[PDB]
Amino acid sequence: ARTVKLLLLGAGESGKSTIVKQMKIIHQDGYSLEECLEFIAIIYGNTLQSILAIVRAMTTLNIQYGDSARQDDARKLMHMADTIEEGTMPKEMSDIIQRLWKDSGIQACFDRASEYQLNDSAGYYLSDLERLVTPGYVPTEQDVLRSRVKTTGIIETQFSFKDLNFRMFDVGGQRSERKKWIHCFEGVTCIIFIAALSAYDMVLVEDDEVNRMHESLHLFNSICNHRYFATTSIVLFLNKKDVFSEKIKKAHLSICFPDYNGPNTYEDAGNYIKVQFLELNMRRDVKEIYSHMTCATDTQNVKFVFDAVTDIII
Ligand SMILES: Nc1nc2c(ncn2[C@@H]2O[C@H](COP(=O)(O)OP(=O)(O)O)[C@@H](O)[C@H]2O)c(=O)[nH]1
Ligand SMILES: [Mg+2]
Repeated sequence: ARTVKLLLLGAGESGKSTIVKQMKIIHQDGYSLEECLEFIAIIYGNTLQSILAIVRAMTTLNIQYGDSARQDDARKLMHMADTIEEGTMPKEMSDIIQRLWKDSGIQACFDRASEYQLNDSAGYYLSDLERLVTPGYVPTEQDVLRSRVKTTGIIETQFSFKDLNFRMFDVGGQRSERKKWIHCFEGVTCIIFIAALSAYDMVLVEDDEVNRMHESLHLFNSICNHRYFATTSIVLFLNKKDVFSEKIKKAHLSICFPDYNGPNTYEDAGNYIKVQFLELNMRRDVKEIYSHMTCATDTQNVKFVFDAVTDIII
């Protein structure tokens, strides 16, 4: 059969690894019991880092607890975080986290997550902590999809679909991904560029002067117009449409694009962002780039979108 080398490109946290997990669920055979048990430590670490970030932001943003009794809980939490074996979640810690999560001050801070770059799965895990710490708990595929682990190795995802043999690789532009650049850009059949729609109101951890969507736009410009990819199929995934639909109700898109004069609705603000990316294609009138609004954690959405990508490839 024909071999298809497909690259998933995009800024950190855009959704590359999530699409890779979806390929395993959709085109391979999901996760076995033992593979799900693997994710418990990762999920606990993810959960602890999420609450610690919200707690530190209480100080940074100067928000006070709805209940002063929480201040001691926060202190004990920080202390335990330095004491527990990494990846564990003892009863005392989970009890403290649940009390903090319920606090109105903590919730006011959670609502201001954009201001401190909180990972998107924070609310997912934290609002369902009791299920995660029940003796007998086995991560569901959605739990696994929502997780984030630091993978230093090169992971090739191979699967057959529509009589094509896919060899898929997820690659970032950050320096730690350099070993992948030695060969990842050779003989690429298709590039799926992923950009988080919800990145529009966020700045970088280091450069508070640099907007994340602008960084993604900058990378797309570099890739899209590179001579290596003049005839490569390129598809744009405007990811995190679910987070975006909520964000759009509170932060105006003009925060990112001063020229934006629209009503800030999911559809119009979404199309405006799509245009900002697609207009960068200087090969546009010659080489067309399709785009899809995606929710990488939604298996049905990813299944449909990847099917369209495959028909494009064919
Ligand atoms: N709500 C929501 N979360 C998402 C979506 N796509 C990815 N995530 C989560 O966002 C985080 C960053 O995604 P990840 O795939 O690790 O990004 P990467 O650095 O590009 O590989 C993970 O915790 C994902 O579960 C999405 O469409 N919606
Ligand atoms: Mg990743």
